[PDB]
Amino acid sequence: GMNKAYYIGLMSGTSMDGVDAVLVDFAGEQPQLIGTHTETIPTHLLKGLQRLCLPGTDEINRLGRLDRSVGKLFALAVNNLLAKTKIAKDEIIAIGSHGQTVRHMPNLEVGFTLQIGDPNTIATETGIDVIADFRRKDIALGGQGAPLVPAFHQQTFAQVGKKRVILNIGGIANITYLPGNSEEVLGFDTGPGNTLIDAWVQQVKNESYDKNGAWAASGKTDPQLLAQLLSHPYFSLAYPKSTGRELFNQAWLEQQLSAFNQLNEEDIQSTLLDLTCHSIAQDILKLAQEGELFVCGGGAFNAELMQRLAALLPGYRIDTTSALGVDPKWAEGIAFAWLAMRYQLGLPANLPAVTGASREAILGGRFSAK
Ligand SMILES: [Cl-]
Ligand SMILES: [Cl-]
Ligand SMILES: [Cl-]
Repeated sequence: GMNKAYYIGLMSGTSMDGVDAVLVDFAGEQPQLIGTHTETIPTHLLKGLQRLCLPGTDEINRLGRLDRSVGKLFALAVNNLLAKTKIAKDEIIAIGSHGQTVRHMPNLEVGFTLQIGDPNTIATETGIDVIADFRRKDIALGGQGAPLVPAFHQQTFAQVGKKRVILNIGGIANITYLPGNSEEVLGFDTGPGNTLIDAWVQQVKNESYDKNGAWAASGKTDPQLLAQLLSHPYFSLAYPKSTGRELFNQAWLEQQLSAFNQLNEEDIQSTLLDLTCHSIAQDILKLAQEGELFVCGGGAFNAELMQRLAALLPGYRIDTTSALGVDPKWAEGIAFAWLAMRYQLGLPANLPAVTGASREAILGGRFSAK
């Protein structure tokens, strides 16, 4: 557009909430969010994606097929975003697509990360160039491949004179530390965000999530369970660190609970919420005892989580990223649009102090719509 610099960002989280699609203008000083869209993952594709953890079921062939399917769903998400915003595909510079994570294993001897959602398919079915596959360059340089939001967070949320934490509560929670001086930006996965509280409410209540943490609020934390969960070696690891689904998952949880079979389900729920809150708070208080905390992702909307976090961080002012003018629901999609913009402009996006990569590098691959 006319002094517009339109990018699309596409993110499909590990929690299966859908493909989030954002149309962002980066021509100005702050990102301007133009339009948003969530594309529902159809249940046949949801089941396929779940099967990728079922051994002896032709998982590689299934991966290749679903990579195509996810690509088609990401393109549909783009096209539905264009139908609601009514901006021509030709006005879009590039799509920044995270894809959908299937494996994240940065700490194997030979480290790797695996996102599907074929960027050739997205480019073909949208008519817009695609920048995708952002994590693998960071891994190639010895990094965790994650989090990648911190450089975006520094540019968008940092305030000279203020120590800020940006906390994204997805399946896994990650913090960005923005010290508010010459000092380096930090960031890492603290541990579980919503992944375990979601798994437990799905198991017991067959709801997809615990709305506003109200079920957690009805229960009482078991201190023995909490202490045991918090003793996982992951929480004692130094940053840079990230984790996917290999540590905090249903199988792990079920084995953790195999002495607490007679606990009330709502007490387990409360305890799992506290695992998230306490692991996050502990990490934040190691960076600074006082500051400003800005929350984004699904957990920003959980009022029980937010007040528990408030009680744990009395020296913090606590808000969602809304206070900094960025919708908590859309923050992560915007970051991926920003990642495409960085590529477009030939600029690096990872940070060595964040991921452990040996240097800042240009992230992603470009797939032509032509
Ligand atoms: Cl399938
Ligand atoms: Cl086709
Ligand atoms: Cl990230």
